[PDB]
Amino acid sequence: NALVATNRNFQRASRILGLDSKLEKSLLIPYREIKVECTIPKDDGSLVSYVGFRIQHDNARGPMKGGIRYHPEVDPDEVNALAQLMTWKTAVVDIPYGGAKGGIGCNPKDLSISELERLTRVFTQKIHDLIGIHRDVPAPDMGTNSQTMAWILDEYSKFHGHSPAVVTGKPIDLGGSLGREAATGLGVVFATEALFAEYGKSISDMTFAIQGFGNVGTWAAKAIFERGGKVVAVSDINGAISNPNGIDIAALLKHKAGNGSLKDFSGGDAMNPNDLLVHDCDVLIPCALGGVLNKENANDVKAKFIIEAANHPTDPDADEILSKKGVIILPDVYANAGGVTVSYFEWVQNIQGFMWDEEKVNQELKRYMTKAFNDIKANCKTHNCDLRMGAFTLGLNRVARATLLRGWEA
Amino acid sequence: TNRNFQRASRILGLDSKLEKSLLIPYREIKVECTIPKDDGSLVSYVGFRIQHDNARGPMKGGIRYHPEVDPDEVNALAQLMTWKTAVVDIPYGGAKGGIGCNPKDLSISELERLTRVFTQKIHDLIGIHRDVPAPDMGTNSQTMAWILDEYSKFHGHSPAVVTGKPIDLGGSLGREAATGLGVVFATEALFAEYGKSISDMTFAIQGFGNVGTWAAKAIFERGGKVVAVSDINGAISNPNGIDIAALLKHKAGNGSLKDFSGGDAMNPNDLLVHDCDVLIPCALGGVLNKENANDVKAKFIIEAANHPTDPDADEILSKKGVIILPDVYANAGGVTVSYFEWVQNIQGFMWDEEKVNQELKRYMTKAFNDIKANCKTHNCDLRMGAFTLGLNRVARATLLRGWEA
Amino acid sequence: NALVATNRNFQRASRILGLDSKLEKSLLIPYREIKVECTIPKDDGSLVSYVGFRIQHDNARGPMKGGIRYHPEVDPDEVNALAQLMTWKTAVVDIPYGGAKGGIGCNPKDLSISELERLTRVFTQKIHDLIGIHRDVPAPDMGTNSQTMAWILDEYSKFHGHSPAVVTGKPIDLGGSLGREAATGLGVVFATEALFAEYGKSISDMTFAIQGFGNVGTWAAKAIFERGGKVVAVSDINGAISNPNGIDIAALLKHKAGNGSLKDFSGGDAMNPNDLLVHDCDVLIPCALGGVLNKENANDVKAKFIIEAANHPTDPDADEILSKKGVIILPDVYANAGGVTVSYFEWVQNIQGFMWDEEKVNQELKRYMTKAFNDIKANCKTHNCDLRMGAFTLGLNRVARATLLRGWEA
Amino acid sequence: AMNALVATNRNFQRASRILGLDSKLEKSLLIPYREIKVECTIPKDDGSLVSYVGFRIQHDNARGPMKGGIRYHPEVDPDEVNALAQLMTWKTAVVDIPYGGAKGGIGCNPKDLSISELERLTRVFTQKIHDLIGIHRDVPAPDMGTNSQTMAWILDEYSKFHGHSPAVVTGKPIDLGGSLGREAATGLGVVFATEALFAEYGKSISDMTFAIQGFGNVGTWAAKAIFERGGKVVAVSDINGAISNPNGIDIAALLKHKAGNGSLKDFSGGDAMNPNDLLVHDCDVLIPCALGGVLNKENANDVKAKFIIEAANHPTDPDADEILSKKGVIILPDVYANAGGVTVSYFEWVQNIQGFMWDEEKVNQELKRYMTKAFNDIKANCKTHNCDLRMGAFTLGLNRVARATLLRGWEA
Ligand SMILES: NC(=O)c1ccc[n+]([C@@H]2O[C@H](COP(=O)([O-])OP(=O)(O)OC[C@H]3O[C@@H](n4cnc5c(N)ncnc54)[C@H](O)[C@@H]3O)[C@@H](O)[C@H]2O)c1
Ligand SMILES: NC(=O)c1ccc[n+]([C@@H]2O[C@H](COP(=O)([O-])OP(=O)(O)OC[C@H]3O[C@@H](n4cnc5c(N)ncnc54)[C@H](O)[C@@H]3O)[C@@H](O)[C@H]2O)c1
Ligand SMILES: NC(=O)c1ccc[n+]([C@@H]2O[C@H](COP(=O)([O-])OP(=O)(O)OC[C@H]3O[C@@H](n4cnc5c(N)ncnc54)[C@H](O)[C@@H]3O)[C@@H](O)[C@H]2O)c1
Ligand SMILES: NC(=O)c1ccc[n+]([C@@H]2O[C@H](COP(=O)([O-])OP(=O)(O)OC[C@H]3O[C@@H](n4cnc5c(N)ncnc54)[C@H](O)[C@@H]3O)[C@@H](O)[C@H]2O)c1
Ligand SMILES: O=C(O)c1cccc(C(=O)O)n1
Ligand code: NA
Ligand code: NA
Ligand code: NA
Ligand code: NA
Ligand code: NA
Ligand code: NA
Repeated sequence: NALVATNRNFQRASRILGLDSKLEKSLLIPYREIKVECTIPKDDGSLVSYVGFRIQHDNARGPMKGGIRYHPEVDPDEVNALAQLMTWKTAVVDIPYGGAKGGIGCNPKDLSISELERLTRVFTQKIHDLIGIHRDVPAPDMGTNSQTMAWILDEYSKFHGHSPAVVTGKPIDLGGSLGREAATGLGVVFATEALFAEYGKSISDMTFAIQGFGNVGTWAAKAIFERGGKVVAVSDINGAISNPNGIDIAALLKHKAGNGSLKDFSGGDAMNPNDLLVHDCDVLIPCALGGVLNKENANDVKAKFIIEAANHPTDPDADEILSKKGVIILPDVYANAGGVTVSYFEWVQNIQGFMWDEEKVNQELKRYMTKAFNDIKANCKTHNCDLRMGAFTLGLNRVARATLLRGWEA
Repeated sequence: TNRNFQRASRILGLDSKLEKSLLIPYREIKVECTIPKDDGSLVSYVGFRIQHDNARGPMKGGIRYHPEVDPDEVNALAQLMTWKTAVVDIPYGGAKGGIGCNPKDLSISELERLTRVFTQKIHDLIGIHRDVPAPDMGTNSQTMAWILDEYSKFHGHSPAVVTGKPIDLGGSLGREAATGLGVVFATEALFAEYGKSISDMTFAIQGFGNVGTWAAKAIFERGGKVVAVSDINGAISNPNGIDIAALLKHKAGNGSLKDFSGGDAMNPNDLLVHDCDVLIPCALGGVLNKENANDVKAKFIIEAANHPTDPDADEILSKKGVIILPDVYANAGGVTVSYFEWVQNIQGFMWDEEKVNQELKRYMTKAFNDIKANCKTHNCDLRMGAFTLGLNRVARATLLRGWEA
Repeated sequence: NALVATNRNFQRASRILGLDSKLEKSLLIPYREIKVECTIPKDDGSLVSYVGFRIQHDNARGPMKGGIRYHPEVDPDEVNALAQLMTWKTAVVDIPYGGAKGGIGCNPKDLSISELERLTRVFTQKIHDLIGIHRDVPAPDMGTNSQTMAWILDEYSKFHGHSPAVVTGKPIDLGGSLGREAATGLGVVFATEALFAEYGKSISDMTFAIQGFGNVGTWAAKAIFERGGKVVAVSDINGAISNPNGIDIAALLKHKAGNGSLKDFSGGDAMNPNDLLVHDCDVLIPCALGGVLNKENANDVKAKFIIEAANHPTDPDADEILSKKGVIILPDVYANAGGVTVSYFEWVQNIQGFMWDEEKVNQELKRYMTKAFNDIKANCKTHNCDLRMGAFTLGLNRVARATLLRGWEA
Repeated sequence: AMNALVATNRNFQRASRILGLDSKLEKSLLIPYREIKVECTIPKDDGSLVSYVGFRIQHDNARGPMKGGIRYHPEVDPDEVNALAQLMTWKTAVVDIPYGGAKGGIGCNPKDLSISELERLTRVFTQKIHDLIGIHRDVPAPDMGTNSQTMAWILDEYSKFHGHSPAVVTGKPIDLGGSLGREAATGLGVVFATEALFAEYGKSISDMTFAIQGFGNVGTWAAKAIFERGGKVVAVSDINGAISNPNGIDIAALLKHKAGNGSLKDFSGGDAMNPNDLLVHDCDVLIPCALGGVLNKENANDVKAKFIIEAANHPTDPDADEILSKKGVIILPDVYANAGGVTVSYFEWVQNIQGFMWDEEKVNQELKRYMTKAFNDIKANCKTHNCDLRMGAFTLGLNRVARATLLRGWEA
């Protein structure tokens, strides 16, 4: 479905732009695909052999960027589609990168921490010439973390010198940026703020229902709460909580960190999490799974705004139903781009040799998200299209323009 | 097919974990190759390189410009080059690459631009001591000149980066004849073990192209009797020996084989089953199948073509009494002389053709001796002696390099 | 000494932290030691041969950094201690460097300016592949100066292109930073302000005695005076002056620029310099020699605060005595760090391709000095220790953390 | 014993005075081009950390890329590595191969480390010096405590940083571009050099009895080559014990015993002897093949051999030289007699650079050619300066380095 949704959005946007068929063919072909043998000794000395890989989709706008997944199931169509989508997404928010996606076909549950280190270092040895601060910047993904990136940094720097900017998502001690925890949820709020200004409204005039309460939902709920927004309902995997007068989100957060489930929180009524998406509210924010809005519940959605924080929460069936009802849907490719934008800031700070304080990180995040919204809005006017297509046409057109300007002669 | 590797793996008793590593390629690469056509419209192709193993040296192998690309065939071919270089003890591993395109669709200016863009996209992955490409289906010495010229912009003047070059740009002498002459060097060595010489024998030769012409020529000069030669149009037969010098002369005059008066035209389907001591398939593979294997008058088959001998015949032959010099060794004269080209280039100083053929004879002779010894150690036929030898050298090189990071 | 002080502080700090002994062993082994032949023709054509050297102690937190000494008496134990100290010091103030120290065993008085240039250039030819903008960044030291740095820059750049960030201490015209002359004395005053903020106090109306009146003391006294502080005593090697109402420091500096003697200044009374450290004041700032506070005068100190600007002005006996008297000692490794901090800023400005104005240098210096004090203070609470151990444990732990995150597999 | 660098510098001073070298040129030639000490920290097999310091001393490169081995031995320290690196500079000039001198090592006991720990240590050391070595820069090789397997690991790790580079190290396995003849080269060169010396007396290896200290790469192949030429090897020692037979030890049987993990003291074809008595054994020829400084003022007067062939580097210190000279003992110096190894290393490097290997007949033919030329040059130098063999070789090599240094010049 990453392939499904990305191909649907690409093909719609290509038709709106009237992209030349042969240019389109080139844009769908990855710059480079790499597979390398990664063999290490286990702690007891016996050999294990894996295949590492990196799909480098496009670099017309700058170095490639994307996660390293340590996971046993590798679908090449999915890896390829997510690298492509990162190319479009970086273009939507105007950060100077293209897309890439990589990983190792392994199960890290079966590897000791020393084996995981050796594996990471060997993988880095096999691809050091194909990545680089100005070439391809890896990041964490499923099965990898900031410790993984520290090992890439350390091994890479043997081949090319000290190079903090070669990976993002590093530990603070090795050049990681401040503000990364909050970046995605705070970015969702920044985007929502720019959207509501088009109506001369602000966060404080609105009620909100939030599906999911993890990294994205907690910080979004917090940033909404601090700006006057009333969060009337919140769900997660195990329950849901409701209050028409707004939930005290600071109290809810502290009830969470104390290991208290949503349903048995005092400042609200327990509700059925299956009712959250059709809950009475102005604004619905899916922050959990994709595919949650479809033909079966779209007609019962009450919000007038849907802020797509999760990946692909709205099926096309529901997209069309919801637009007809006049529902305004801020698309995922834009709305959840706070995380990737701050990872750009990490790279900048490393390149600059000089880290930013958190206030500057968040001022630049606000500036980037607001400008992207204005650019999306201007594209909707140009093409008389919805926000989702305003975004994809914006990102696709920037990649096409950069590609056409670079040209093709040898 | 993995049959030969699997057979040899079990003779050697290769460790399962080592075997798994040896089958995973070092690196597989695919790159976009987009060029403007002569009319400025774009065309996009995918170039690729499978770099199987470099335990024993830089990788080596052809670049195919051909539309049908099957990744499993490309991988098998890169792997076979790793074993084959090890059989004749030249310091390379195996690779194979290409561009999925039909060169007949492209002008020569378009093919040059495509070759140069491909080189631009892989220049950091190849190199004199990393991976050395060569011609293959759809490419030739002009293709290699373009790669050399473009690669040298990135890394300086680097003649050794490709083989099969034009002579004017560092190509070696002796390349035409290398494979067919190497076939005759290999069989001279084989027959030595039984106290016989080329002159002592009669030869039937299937095919009369780059391999067949040179093989028959070199046999004729060593006193062998060539009594039957096949090709596509016709065939000729003379049971006391064809005058090859004249048979070639007659080919230079667009002359067909049947029209050769120095013998009697025969049915080309009646060559593999012609009466002779030695049969040398030099045209197609899969010519010796189960049914037609019984109808074989020769006691020696020198495998010049690739896989001329179906695996059915391998069982039979041995029963019928036939000694099979296997293709992986017997036709390796061509790859051996491509190593010599590389050597001459990095030495900055070309050899004369006498030296090329001296070294070719030395390399083929030692490889046969190394193969025969292995056969005694493991007590196997010539095909497995060779495959065990090549696999074992790659395994040994890999084990000596080690596994720690 | 400077070797025994560093050893004693490293040792005490390592035991507060509980550093594993194998980790400690690694940390005290330098990354790399270099000795190179440096042979030049003298102006008359005859040869002279010297040994140049560079100890590169640690790079877990970033490129190495440190001075180049042209001096005949080379003690390897001292050079090594000074490289290690720089590793701890840069960590105390969160600058992204490790420590190094180098030099040439020569006497610059014996050498003409053209001989010194050729020697500098040959030394650069012999070590250029071992240093670098992201590898090891030299600086002036005893027997060298900004002109020496210009020659290193010029010769290095023949091998690597224009590389202004490869050395600090450069001439302004070749990328040197503004603000370097005031940096250490101003940094002392920023550090003092951060300390007194913890008591709800500002410098104004507090009284200061200052031992030494050179680069550090003059700028410290000026920065104090401009902030309303009362500088009631100043001494140097030739005399001392006092005024209980506060010396007009502007006038005193004007007097000293006319080569006037401290004891002769008209806006005060001559005093015996031996009575400075025991003068009646709120704040004592040793800005001259080390070891000036020992067991046989520590009991007669009357200040409540000591701001260590000189290297090791307080021996361990005095430390002991003054703690038991209730005296608060801001330690040298932190308090005089403004000079090393501004040399970091020079490197930043060079990397960024754009020099800062002086207001910006001083704003970032105040930010770095304040944040470092806040981190030290917090460390004192964590480990229940004094400011000196709070600073050393802070720097040593940052190096250890970075080393452990980087890991040990090859 | 005497400090190895004090000893070697004394020999350097004496040779400089024979040559009348300019004082400022002498001072420059003494000082090494580059000395490097690096931290080498690895996890052990159980995961715990151990830290060593590694050394690469690059003494002089006027005559070409620098050259010398890597020693893994507990006594490796800066003085020992500096002494060895300087001797490499003189020795490469003696045989006139286009190299300068370097040496490296790690203070460790390989006996105490597993094979995977030795591979990790070797790989980390290579990570720490890869930027200092190179085909045309500095070319290592195996010394005490290392072998061709160690070199394979250096080759493999180095090639990650600079691409496949067979000629970056010599002493490689044959499977990875090593030269036929290299493993046997130092022992065979010792025999070529000894035959040249004994011929000046009309004598042959078969006229002599031999005692050998050390039974590693040098001692084994030296014993084998002597044995195959009819020499009577009457005593052999190593670190664990020693064996003696006045009628001559069957060296082929001793090597088979060694191959089977047997100890010298247990070999049935001889009598166990105290290794501490090897150097004063009654023999015609003493060949030290182990550590340096082992002939000193404390035992030199008790040497009974009439010839000493220095297969080890710097086994005889200057005090012992004087004592032995007054006893009428002739010493074939390390800088000539043991140069077969670095000479065949040169051939290995040449073969790698040429991408085309030689057969063993050619290797050994060129080795004998180089050793013959050098002995004749040494003889001439002894006559010119009326000096002993050590100074004949030392001044030969020192003079060649000086000439090359003067040609290259001093401006920046
Ligand atoms: N594309 C991007 O760059 C990007 C960035 C960040 C997050 N996201 C998307 O945001 C979503 C959440 O990410 P996250 O980091 O917050 O995850 P997380 O794991 O931190 O939190 C997920 C939350 O969703 C809840 N949840 C899971 N299944 C649920 C269900 N069926 N009903 C209700 N609640 C459910 C969990 O209990 C938890 O509260 C995902 O779609 C993720 O892919 C996208
Ligand atoms: N593995 C290697 O490195 C290697 C090297 C060189 C050649 N070869 C093999 O050698 C064989 C021939 O190569 P070549 O260079 O001589 O080819 P070529 O194209 O120069 O000539 C091939 C000849 O085969 C003959 N021929 C073709 N179809 C025939 C048919 N149906 N019946 C009888 N004869 C027929 C004709 O004489 C034709 O000219 C092929 O199998 C090739 O793969 C292998
Ligand atoms: N570690 C660092 O990064 C760093 C940075 C700068 C300075 N420092 C320390 O600060 C000290 C002072 O530095 P500076 O640059 O101002 O030196 P400076 O040479 O500019 O001035 C030294 C001053 O001390 C006075 N003085 C010397 N001996 C004296 C004595 N016995 N009694 C009284 N006054 C005496 C001199 O007359 C002069 O006023 C340095 O020596 C060093 O200890 C440390
Ligand atoms: N390997 C070469 O090519 C080469 C070349 C020229 C010179 N050398 C010199 O030869 C000497 C030996 O080198 P190697 O390669 O044979 O080393 P190795 O590690 O292969 O063997 C050294 C031998 O010395 C023995 N030994 C160690 N300490 C001893 C002691 N105290 N008493 C007696 N025996 C002892 C060991 O047990 C072993 O038998 C060294 O001086 C070395 O520098 C080596
Ligand atoms: O091949 C070499 O470089 C080498 C190796 C070990 C010792 C020596 C030596 O001491 O000459 N030279
Ligand atoms: Na593309
Ligand atoms: Na283990
Ligand atoms: Na493999
Ligand atoms: Na260290
Ligand atoms: Na002059
Ligand atoms: Na020197």
